[PDB]
Amino acid sequence: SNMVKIVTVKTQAYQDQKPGTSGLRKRVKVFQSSANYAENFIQSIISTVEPAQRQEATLVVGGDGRFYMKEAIQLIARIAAANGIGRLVIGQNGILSTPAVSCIIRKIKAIGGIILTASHNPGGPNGDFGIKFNISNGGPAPEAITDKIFQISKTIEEYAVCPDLKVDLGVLGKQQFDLENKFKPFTVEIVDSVEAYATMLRSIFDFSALKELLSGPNRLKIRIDAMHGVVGPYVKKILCEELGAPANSAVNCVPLEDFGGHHPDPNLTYAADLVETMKSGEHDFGAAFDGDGDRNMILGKHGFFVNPSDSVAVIAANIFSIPYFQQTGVRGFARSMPTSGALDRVASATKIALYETPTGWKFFGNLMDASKLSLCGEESFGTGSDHIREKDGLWAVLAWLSILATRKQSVEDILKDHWQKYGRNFFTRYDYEEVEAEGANKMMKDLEALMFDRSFVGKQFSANDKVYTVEKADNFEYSDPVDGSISRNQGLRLIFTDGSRIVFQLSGTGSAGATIRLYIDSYEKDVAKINQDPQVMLAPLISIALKVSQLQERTGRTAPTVIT
Ligand SMILES: [Mg+2]
Repeated sequence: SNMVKIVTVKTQAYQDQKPGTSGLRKRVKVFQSSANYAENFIQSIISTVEPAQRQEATLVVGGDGRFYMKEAIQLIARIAAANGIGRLVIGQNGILSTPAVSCIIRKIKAIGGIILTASHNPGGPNGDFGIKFNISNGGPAPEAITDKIFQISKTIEEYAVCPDLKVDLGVLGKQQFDLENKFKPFTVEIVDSVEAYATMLRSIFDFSALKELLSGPNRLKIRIDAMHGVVGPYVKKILCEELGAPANSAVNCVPLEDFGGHHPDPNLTYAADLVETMKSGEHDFGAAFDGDGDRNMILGKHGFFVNPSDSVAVIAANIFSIPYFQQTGVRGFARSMPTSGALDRVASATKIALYETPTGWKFFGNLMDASKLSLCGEESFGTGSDHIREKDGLWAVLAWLSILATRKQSVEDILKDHWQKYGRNFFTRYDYEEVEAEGANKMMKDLEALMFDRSFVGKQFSANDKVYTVEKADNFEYSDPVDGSISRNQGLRLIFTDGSRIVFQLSGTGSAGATIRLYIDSYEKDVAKINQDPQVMLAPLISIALKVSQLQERTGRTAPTVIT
């Protein structure tokens, strides 16, 4: 029935529904086995909306397809309706990529959106589930709002719900629900999952150029792996149906509730199938996305790996191959501090501002909203532009395809030319996982004290054959030029006179300990060095980093858990 009663349900608050910067993430079993866990959190989000503004408000709702998503969406509809939210816009089958949500919020001027995703984390009956809140600029809810949600969730005693309301998520169009003893209806609009996002890309890129690139016998041959996650139908409808790439181009492009039993996390080992396909030499270009579509990995012929720090620098260096930037101009470049300095070389040469921010969306969003930021990158497979207010993996792929079309060179030849022009920033990230937090903190504090001494700047480190000289050493701090906030203790930086850096970060302590992240950025300009093996060229600075930090002595680790 489309005539439904509003009911108040007494509930018991939980104490741990703290939404963080990427949403509340708990095991699926937690959501299923804890009474009113989901309901409490959804009500807490909706209670941040002024009652007077609810009727004219729209919330965009969708997710990455993982197990439990549709049940969660039904809960959101039932609770939003009962709370006087006038309208929901929901992707068909509940499916919306995180970039598509950002796109739709900004296009229709919604007050925000609720995204059902835990991004790269596994899904399924034994997997993870996540609930993310975005606000009216299409971006993540900032700390002041997530703080309020948390506060509400810890003392909630009741929520409002229409228990009999049920949305058909499979059929396009407007469904209206008349609420008992409420004058105005509740409206749900089911939209095609891809349409608005594709229409946005169709304006950003030259689809005629891309169709020519991707179709015919002389076509660029691509393999695009959605990793069984949300971007699948976007690949099929945009790259295959509209742009004419053959259907076999679309890899793992049917969304699965368990992401096929694997982590939808794009890197060389979680996307090993794509890497092996690329190794055969048949395809010119490959790419992988994470579960909600805001991260991307870029591959060339034979499985040549474009590391994400280089990827954003290449896009910057060929940015006017993309029609969007021909019209906006380039307002600025940015990277998170641990990302390699490759982008900086391009920005310096082209005389464009480079903003080096702490890790976190808010810093990019602030600069984009100031019209100071066109292109951003993170070493963790993140690339974006100010076209929306989330990173966007498929966008980054179409950027690469636009560049390939104008340059008429292989991926690898473009990188080789880039390194020859700008020098090469060899780059790796070492993750030491589940380390004992007390020894790891001791490592960091002892190293910070070493770096703070007056004599540390100017110290020399040898390989030997080569001398690295400390130019600067600190614990990174950032004063945000838009919101005035000061972010402190954002990472230990060893900055060397030759353009190289070592960066140490220590994560928060989880149930199994903390993660030490060690970033090595070694700059080389010599033609005899820029095409050598990266782990060989990085080995001297890796040795210096392990020696100065005494990491093995403090943690007992002789090797990182993961190398990227
Ligand atoms: Mg993601």
